[PDB]
Amino acid sequence: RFLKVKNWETDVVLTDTLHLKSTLETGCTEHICMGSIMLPVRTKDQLFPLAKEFLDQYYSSIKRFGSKAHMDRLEEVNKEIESTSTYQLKDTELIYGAKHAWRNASRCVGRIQWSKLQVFDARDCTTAHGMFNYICNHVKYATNKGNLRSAITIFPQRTDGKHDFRVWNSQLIRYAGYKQPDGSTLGDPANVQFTEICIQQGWKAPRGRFDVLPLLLQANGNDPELFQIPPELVLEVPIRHPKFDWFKDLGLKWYGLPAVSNMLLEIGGLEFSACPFSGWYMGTEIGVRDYCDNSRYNILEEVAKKMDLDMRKTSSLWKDQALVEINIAVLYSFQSDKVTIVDHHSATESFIKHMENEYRCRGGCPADWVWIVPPMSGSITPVFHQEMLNYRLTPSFEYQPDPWNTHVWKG
Amino acid sequence: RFLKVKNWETDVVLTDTLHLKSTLETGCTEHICMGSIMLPVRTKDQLFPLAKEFLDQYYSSIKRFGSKAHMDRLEEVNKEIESTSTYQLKDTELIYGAKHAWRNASRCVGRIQWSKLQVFDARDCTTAHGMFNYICNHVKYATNKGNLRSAITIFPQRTDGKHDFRVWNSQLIRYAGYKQPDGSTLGDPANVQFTEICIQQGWKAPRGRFDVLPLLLQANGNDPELFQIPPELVLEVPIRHPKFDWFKDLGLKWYGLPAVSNMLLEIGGLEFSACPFSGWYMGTEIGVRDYCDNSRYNILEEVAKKMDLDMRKTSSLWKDQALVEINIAVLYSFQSDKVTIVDHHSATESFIKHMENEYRCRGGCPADWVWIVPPMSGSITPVFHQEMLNYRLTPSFEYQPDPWNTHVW
Ligand code: HEM
Ligand code: HEM
Ligand SMILES: Cc1cc(N)nc2cc(-c3cccc(CN)c3)ccc12
Ligand SMILES: Cc1cc(N)nc2cc(-c3cccc(CN)c3)ccc12
Ligand SMILES: C[C@H](O)[C@H](O)[C@H]1CNc2nc(N)[nH]c(=O)c2N1
Ligand SMILES: C[C@H](O)[C@H](O)[C@H]1CNc2nc(N)[nH]c(=O)c2N1
Ligand SMILES: [Zn+2]
Repeated sequence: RFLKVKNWETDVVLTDTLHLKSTLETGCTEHICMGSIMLPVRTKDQLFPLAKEFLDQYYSSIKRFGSKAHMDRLEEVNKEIESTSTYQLKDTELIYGAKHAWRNASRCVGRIQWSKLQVFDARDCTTAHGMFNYICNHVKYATNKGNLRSAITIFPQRTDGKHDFRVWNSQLIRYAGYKQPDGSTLGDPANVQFTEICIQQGWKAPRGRFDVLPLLLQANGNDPELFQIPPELVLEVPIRHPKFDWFKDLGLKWYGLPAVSNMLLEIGGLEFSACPFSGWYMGTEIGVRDYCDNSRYNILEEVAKKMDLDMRKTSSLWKDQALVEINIAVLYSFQSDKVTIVDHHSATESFIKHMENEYRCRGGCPADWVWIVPPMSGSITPVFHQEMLNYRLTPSFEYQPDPWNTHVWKG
Repeated sequence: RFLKVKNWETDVVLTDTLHLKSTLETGCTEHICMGSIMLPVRTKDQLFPLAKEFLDQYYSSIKRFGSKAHMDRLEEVNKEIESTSTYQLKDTELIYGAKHAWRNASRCVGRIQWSKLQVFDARDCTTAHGMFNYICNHVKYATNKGNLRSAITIFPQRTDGKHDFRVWNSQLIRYAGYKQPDGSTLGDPANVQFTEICIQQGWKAPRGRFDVLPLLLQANGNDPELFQIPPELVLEVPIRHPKFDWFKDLGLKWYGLPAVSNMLLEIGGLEFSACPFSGWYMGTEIGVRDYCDNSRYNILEEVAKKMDLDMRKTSSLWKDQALVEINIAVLYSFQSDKVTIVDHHSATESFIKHMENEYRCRGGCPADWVWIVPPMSGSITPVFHQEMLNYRLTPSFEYQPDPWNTHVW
């Protein structure tokens, strides 16, 4: 069965046959759309079908479907599952898996780059210290002195769920958030809960507005451990504005490497609960959400005041004005420092091309409009007028609960 | 299955039970979300359950559920259907139905005003001339000298689909769009085809940029007829900037009255194919969309030019910067001329409050995040961080094929 999408700006129509390869669920029914809901111990019984399905895909990609290489591998994985109740991925399989997880990530506007992922196999890792080492090397390789490279580091898969590897940080690099007694927050309000855990685990907090958080790392289901990323490895960019000289004086800076570390990579039924991945920022991620969200740094007012804007009535659109300037600054700062960044116009344009290419050579592209459209200036980017189909494919990146809610403490 | 929705900016959690009443379908499945798809004659037997459902909710709303009055009406409507193969709404049911179609319009951010709708019963209308009269009265009432008032005018219901009443215009008031020989487009590009149908029907185009289109009204499924709205009933706002003097020299204005006229209102199974309805603009509808969309006025570049912005790279965000100025101007102009308008911050804030109210007194509120989020400055408006459930309630407004595709000419 065919399914069609239309770009209402360009009248381009595309046909999705790939959605038929969709196994998982969306959360939607024929009577309800959960399209804007943020978030809507595995046995051998259901594992070999998930395995066979991955392997069939894999050997399809390398044009070896039904080959003896394919059949032997199936057999090999089978016997390993019925015997060991799990199985191991070959290096080739793991690399394929990681890339396609990204390719399948329907909420990711940056997926034009998916084929060029640097996959670091950390499956031999056994301790937090070993995790720390793998992560430093990720950060150094990915950062590349400001010339960012996509990378992911994959730690051992979950086994009985009692011996999980986890990076407790939501991102490898993020700034601390401190709740002051007076209710105000110093630092990043997003990170207050995690900051408190760190401090409790014995982190000595400098208590500044831009303190890089320590890595909190859990190996083999053991209590997590604190590590300080070496500062020379953390590339940061002071934020200034090209026309507004007082902007530097707001004292803002941001780190260069977006590296997400709390999601779960699923490949052929295997769950990799620690799998930090990194790319480079779209400017609005910092300038709109990080700085201007009401529940974050919320410097909109500060910027608006220094712009001497009419902050009395909202109909002056002073919020809108300040927001644009702040995003102008983020881009400007990053570009001046030769630190890789992409603006939301370039990135949405790229994604549209990616998406078309994907419909043509893959039969579709899962995409979550709610998430793909930029958090500012939506309709003047080309994805706003673009119809999209959302559906779940595997391999995939999944959400998982914060470890401090599920972890059994050793002591 | 008594679903929850979280606001991630406030942690407010609302419990939706209203969705379980939903009748129609979303277009989604467990395997695919179609939440970003623009667009996913009844028998004797289809019609009566539809009627009963409507009447049940009507008599529940007036706290006379299961009453003599209720049962009588149910009986009365039932009999009228069995014999006449349709039925007629009581005035009181007509008003309720209309008000609730707007209430249930999941894509509408302006629904906090839903119960203050002025309903105009035009079910006695028989001709296009009559339609023109009803529509002129609607426009004059709704406009109210700049102090806009919500209204709907309801023309006779469908019968056998051969005698449909239809307003061929998408909106009562819209600027013409002309295809220049050199290639591009003069006026309003969205209105290019309709502008031609009008000419192709005998309209004499002034071929200016802001030519108010004529009405093309169709009564009882006859050939449609051209009528010109008296210019004095069409309130327009000249667009100037509070800061930039050169702005007025762009020569821009917009009309005050948004009045959508191509949708179908469904109540208790009956189909009102002609039901123009109107309120007042959210600023972005004009400034973000009507002015700056590529397939529209696309004046962005021109504005940015006069602003002397670096239009060389996208990363200067000149489009964004200009976009914001244009929208400051629209609001400034409308407010200056005392023509009702709401900014996208105010309206979204109102909608959250409306959501609050609906979960509290109704148990929920169907909403389409994709359309409720304003086309600019999304995440700094409160609806962005607001989870919303989308489902189809009735009575409702629905899309319908453009008449020229259908009409037996
Ligand atoms: C290299 C340039 C990249 C850019 C510019 C980019 C951009 C983005 C943006 C803007 C979002 C929306 C998140 C938000 O706004 O809060 C997103 C989501 C996401 N990205 Fe990408 N990304 C890039 C690379 C990657 C890589 C390398 C991976 C993994 C290998 C990845 C995986 C994901 C996933 C899984 C999500 C959504 C998570 C979910 O489903 O909730 N991205 N990306
Ligand atoms: C009074 C002030 C009102 C405001 C500010 C308002 C605002 C809006 C906006 C911004 C949209 C998005 C459409 C677009 O962006 O092109 C919309 C859609 C819509 N409006 Fe409202 N509106 C108002 C009154 C009304 C009234 C009086 C009705 C009918 C009685 C109505 C019915 C609808 C419907 C049915 C849709 C979407 C149709 C669909 O579901 O596809 N609105 N409105
Ligand atoms: C790799 C990469 C690059 C980039 N530029 N942005 C990203 C954003 C996410 C993300 C996913 C879900 C929720 C959130 C909320 N902070 C962020 C994941 C990976 C990303
Ligand atoms: C009454 C009212 C006031 C207002 N301010 N905006 C409105 C927008 C629509 C609308 C609905 C679907 C599609 C489109 C695209 N032309 C527009 C309908 C009624 C409206
Ligand atoms: C493709 C997409 O669904 C389409 O452009 C929609 C998206 N959201 C919208 N939202 C509003 N308010 N108005 C619109 O016309 C649209 N267009
Ligand atoms: C409630 C809503 O689903 C939530 O705020 C989503 C909406 N769309 C988003 N889109 C992006 N890119 N990033 C986000 O964090 C969100 N948040
Ligand atoms: Zn859906």
